[PDB]
Parts: sequence; C-alpha cells; structure tokens
Amino acid sequence: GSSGSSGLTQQSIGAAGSQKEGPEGANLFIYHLPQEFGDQDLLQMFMPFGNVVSAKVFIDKQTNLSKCFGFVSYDNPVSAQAAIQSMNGFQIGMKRLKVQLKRSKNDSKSGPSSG
Repeated sequence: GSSGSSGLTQQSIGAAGSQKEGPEGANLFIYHLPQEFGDQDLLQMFMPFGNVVSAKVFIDKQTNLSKCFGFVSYDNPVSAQAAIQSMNGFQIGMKRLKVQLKRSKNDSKSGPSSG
C-alpha cells in the first residue's frame, strides 16, 4: 500500500494548502487520516475522482502534527459526491477513512422554473 508516482504532469492549479470552496452545497471533509498522508497526497488522492477545487490539511496545536483530517471541495455537489460514494469508508493501510461534505440545513438551489 501507500503507492505513489512522480509522473511529470502539466497540471498547475494551485490548490494544495487552500481554505477555498466550491458552490453552495458542494463540500468534502476527510477524517481519520494516517501520518504518512499530508497535504498534496489528499489532493492527488481525490484528483482521480475529478478536478478538486480545494484541498488542505489541518495541524494539531499541541503535537504540531496533522490533525488526521483535511478539507476539500469540488466545482459542484454532483462530482463531490462521486468521491464520498467510494472514499467513504476507504480502508487505507490498516484503518478506514471518513469523508463527508459539510452538512447543509437550508439549501436553495435555483433550478428550472416555469417548466
């Protein structure tokens, strides 16, 4: 496990380490992350599912080490789901992962009207 590849890629976006988010309704929060995983990893971990808009990791204020959880967001709530669908409970290393999009009480999606 923990396989990686440094294949020369011409993908220059600049999301690694950014508290940015997509459109209202779309969100992604990774929890129960390993020590091996960091900031970039998470990005290249969700990239496969789609073009991640935001991808960052939190750090403890006592152990100065990853909080075992990071934030993420897509361009829409339709793609962000694709990830969780599988990621949700992704058995990594010896444990499982926990991904969930920031819950939303009131979501007003101005869709098609007078149709």
